[PDB]
Amino acid sequence: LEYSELYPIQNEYRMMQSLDGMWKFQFDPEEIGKKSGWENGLPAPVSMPVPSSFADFFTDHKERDYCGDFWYETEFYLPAEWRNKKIWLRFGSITHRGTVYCNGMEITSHEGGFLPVLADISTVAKPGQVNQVVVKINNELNETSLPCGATKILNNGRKLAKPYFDFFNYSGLQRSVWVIALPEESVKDYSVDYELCGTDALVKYEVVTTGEHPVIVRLLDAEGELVAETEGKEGILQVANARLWEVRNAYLYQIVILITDGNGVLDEYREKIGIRTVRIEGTKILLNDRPVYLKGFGKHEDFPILGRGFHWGIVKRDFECLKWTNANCFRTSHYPYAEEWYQFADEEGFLIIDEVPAVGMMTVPELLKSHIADTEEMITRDKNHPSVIAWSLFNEPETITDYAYEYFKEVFAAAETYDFQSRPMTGAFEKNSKPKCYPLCDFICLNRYYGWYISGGPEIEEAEELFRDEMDRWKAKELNVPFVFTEFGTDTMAGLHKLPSIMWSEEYQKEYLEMNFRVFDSYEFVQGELAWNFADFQTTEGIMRVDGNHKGVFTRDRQPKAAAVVFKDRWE
Amino acid sequence: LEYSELYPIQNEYRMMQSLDGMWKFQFDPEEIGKKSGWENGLPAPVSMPVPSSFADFFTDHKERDYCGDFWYETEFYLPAEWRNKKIWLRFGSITHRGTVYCNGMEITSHEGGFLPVLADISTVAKPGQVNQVVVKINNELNETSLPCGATKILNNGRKLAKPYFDFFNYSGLQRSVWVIALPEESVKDYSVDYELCGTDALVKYEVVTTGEHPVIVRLLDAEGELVAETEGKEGILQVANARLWEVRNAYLYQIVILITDGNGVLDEYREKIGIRTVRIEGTKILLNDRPVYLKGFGKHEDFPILGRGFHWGIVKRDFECLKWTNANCFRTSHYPYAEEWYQFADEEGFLIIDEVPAVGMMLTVPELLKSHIADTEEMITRDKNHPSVIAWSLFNEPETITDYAYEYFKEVFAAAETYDFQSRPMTGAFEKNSKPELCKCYPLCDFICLNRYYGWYISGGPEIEEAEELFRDEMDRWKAKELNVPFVFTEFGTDTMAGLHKLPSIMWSEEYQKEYLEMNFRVFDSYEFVQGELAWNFADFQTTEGIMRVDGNHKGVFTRDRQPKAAAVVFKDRWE
Ligand SMILES: O=C(O)[C@H]1O[C@@H](O)[C@H](O)[C@@H](O)[C@@H]1O
Ligand SMILES: O=C(O)[C@H]1O[C@@H](O)[C@H](O)[C@@H](O)[C@@H]1O
Repeated sequence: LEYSELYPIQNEYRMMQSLDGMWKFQFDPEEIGKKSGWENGLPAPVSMPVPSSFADFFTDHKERDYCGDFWYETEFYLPAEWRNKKIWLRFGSITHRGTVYCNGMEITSHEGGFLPVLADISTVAKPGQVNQVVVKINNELNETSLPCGATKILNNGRKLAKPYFDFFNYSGLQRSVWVIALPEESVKDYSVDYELCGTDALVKYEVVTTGEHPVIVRLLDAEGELVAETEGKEGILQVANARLWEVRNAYLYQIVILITDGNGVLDEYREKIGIRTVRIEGTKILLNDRPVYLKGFGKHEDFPILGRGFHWGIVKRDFECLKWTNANCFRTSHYPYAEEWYQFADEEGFLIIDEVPAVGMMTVPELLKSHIADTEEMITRDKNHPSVIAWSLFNEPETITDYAYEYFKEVFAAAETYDFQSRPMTGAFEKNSKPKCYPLCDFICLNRYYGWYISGGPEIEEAEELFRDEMDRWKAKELNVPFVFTEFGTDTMAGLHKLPSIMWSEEYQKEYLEMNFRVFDSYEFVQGELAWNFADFQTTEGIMRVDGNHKGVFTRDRQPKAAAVVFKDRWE
Repeated sequence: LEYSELYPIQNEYRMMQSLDGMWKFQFDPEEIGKKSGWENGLPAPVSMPVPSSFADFFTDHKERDYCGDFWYETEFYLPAEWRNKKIWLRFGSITHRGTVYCNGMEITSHEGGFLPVLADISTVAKPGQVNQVVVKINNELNETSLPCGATKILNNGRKLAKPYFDFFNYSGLQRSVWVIALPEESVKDYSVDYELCGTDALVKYEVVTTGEHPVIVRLLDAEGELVAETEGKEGILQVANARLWEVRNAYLYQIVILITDGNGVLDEYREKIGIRTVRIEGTKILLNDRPVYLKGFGKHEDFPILGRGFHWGIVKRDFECLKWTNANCFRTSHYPYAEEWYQFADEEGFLIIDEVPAVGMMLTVPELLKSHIADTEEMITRDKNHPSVIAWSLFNEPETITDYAYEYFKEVFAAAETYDFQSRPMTGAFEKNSKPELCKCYPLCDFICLNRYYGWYISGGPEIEEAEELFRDEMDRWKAKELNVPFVFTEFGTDTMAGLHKLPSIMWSEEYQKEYLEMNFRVFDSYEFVQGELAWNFADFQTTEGIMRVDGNHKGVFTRDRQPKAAAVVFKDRWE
């Protein structure tokens, strides 16, 4: 990559300044902004919070449902002391695609709405003055970028997003924005990989910098004491009596990467990491050489009013709820999340399956290029989190064809080359993939709705029989790999009670889950269960979605339905 | 004040760095933190978002309901270039009271949970190094600080807050936190006041600095063009063809205050202001010499999970809802809000009644008065230069029928008048016990605000026809007093459970909310001196648990998520 994915920090060498707050904002239905000079300032803006999705602020349909080009602007004072630094704008994300301008000059463009965008403004920045940033954003969906969909044009020219996926097309500047300053020679990337040797551990590393000066790498324990030190852009740190990062029992070391010259340090990057190994062995998922059974949820970045807007408060509430259920895992369905989710998982000892936005899939070569780019960016961003134990490279694509296999072979090969740890890779399969892609997977993830979309309600005993039929077929294949159910659930309206239960009632959600557990527990090779979904979340409106998706175990406001205690008791 | 209330800005002379994020946090039930070195770092912290209220993150009762001492900590890197500046920690608020430590040193303490706390760390700050801030906070309620209440001790030593007010005792670091650097001689305060002269306007000003060097004051229009310039710490800016700040049609100039040192500048402060006048004339409220009728709501700082935690997203949604109802006003019931609420009201042309947290007051009175006056001074000093702020509310439903009460509020109002350069209208909200011929305090008020619940707490439901008669009987009594002042209803409403429908209506149904409002409007419109209506409440909000509160207060016209009940349209159509 032509930029660093490293999370920004502040020290003697690196500065950061938050651009979060109220930005200027303007819709551009006629696509006239660039030919009207909007990159020099918006002519009739309204105010827009950053970070946030723009949609749910407005009180009118057309602004909520806006699809097309729209623009952000803000101004910021740059300290004079940032002169002679490399100065970058860093967006947590820009959803879905955009072009970044600074002081009227085009800096960079990015396609993909759920990973950082870095814009080098070194040559146009004005230290000791007010500076301007303007972003042209587009939120249309197509079949050559992720996540896939279409754009419908109403007769009057108005655009409407048509997702091929079951979540609302939130967009805008949904994550934090910084302006940062780096030394002229800086740490650009690093990778760690772990080996356990009795009570000791090895931390294998590589460092990439923007120069040729020597690198020193130090490892500090949780109290800031030096436990290992070596020299070179590649090396091994030896840790005596290592304190391993364990499930729901984290321990974090701090890696410190220094660039030096003859007169001292040029750059210092530091980050918390956790010493842990992940391996698949037969039908077992091994964490630090011991089997672990995954227990948890698919989530979303979704909250009232803010949409997918990042807030630490949502992180905190959601993790308190996760711990209360006795969960140990979540999947970032269906896109990489804000970096802070992973930082916090590291602290709390949660396991993450990190998922690229490969949802709604079927121009194929262009789509593959986008898919691989998102994969590279995700892995480069997230590889050094101890919480990230697996990559999910798709959710319910087509998989019953020869070509599809060639496509995913390239995606998996790309993931392998970018992950220094070569950790387990997978993807979630829909039922259409009836018992050549699953061999690419290190473990198999199944999304199943036996008892909801298949033989629901009065037919639930038939659903159980059908479910067992399918699992008996998988069993007979004797693949000797772990199976994880990455989705299962029922739409459930809080307060809808019925005796006997009906589809959509709280009681049915409980009975459905009990049935699924009976099936899961009947097969040795099942090694995880992630319920769909942690919480009710927004979707496109329609005849099958009653104010979004209600398969949450929690409400959107993060309160438990009856079924929540079912998970709590089972996972205890 | 021993510090500046001015909102922090960043330029060549002033620096700022946000401390918002995940802080360290620890409860201190045994009150041993200061005995055990916690001011140098918490021994077993958990993570806590800032800004936010702490209560609603947890999944257990005892942490949610925690009452007593609790601590926050974070670390930050201070740029070497800040050396020998005046360096301050600035908390949007610390709820309710607290002591700020920096690098192990006690810096300042503050009582009052809804206004900025400034801590001067100039002598202990470590430029070019990592620094530590630790805050000891307490959220107990008592009768010598605002808002008033009690603290109950359960059998086992556990404390429980017992408010004398109808909102949940949210607390913590609920607003943004900054570390800032100021020049050694700086602009500490300024005040503006306006006079309209035909098509022109005068901006009268005063500037307070921490030194004796010359001051220059400039006014820029919305395009940044210079329209006026004057010299001195006191003066008048003459604005030709002034573009007035109008209700729901804002225009903002930028005031620029410079301290100069002959061949250079020592400090610069800039802030957006709006040229507007507000007066009471007979029974009318005049904005820029024209009558305005107030239309809107009492609000709260309240939102799912975040509690009172500040977020621009809540501001944006709430103002879009306000505009959709055709409102022009809200009251900051029952405490000053985060500064950003006023900044945005300035931009959107909304009128604000700014309210000090004087609720629950019904030998400790002398201390209470001191606290009340202090909060009043801080509120007015912080908020006076917002064009949106057109009135101060100095109480909500205290005792008012005794002579002691009159003497108490005389001193509060006198303090408020001393601190407001504009001498804009001062008021307070009266509950019904302050009967027309019993009340002693209304003469202090520039206009009178009434909270009334005829049709809810009095003769509700089947008796609503009686409620209306009782309401007219009281207003007839006020009318006969011929006070020649405007009356504003600052509260009226019914608890309403979204989705509860009944024909015929019942108390708590959406239909009854509509009928109650219609009855109230008929009464309002029968009296010429009524000059405003602020409904209680904009949105459902959290309260203490109890048999009278079904997951908080449901008198919202909007749900807590910010979606309209049936009655929202009633307001929209009437206020159009
Ligand atoms: O229909 C559903 O609830 C779900 O169906 C699954 O196939 C998708 O993976 C998921 O994102 C949907 O929300
Ligand atoms: O009972 C109520 O709903 C309200 O009563 C009024 O007296 C209070 O001023 C207000 O804060 C309460 O919420």
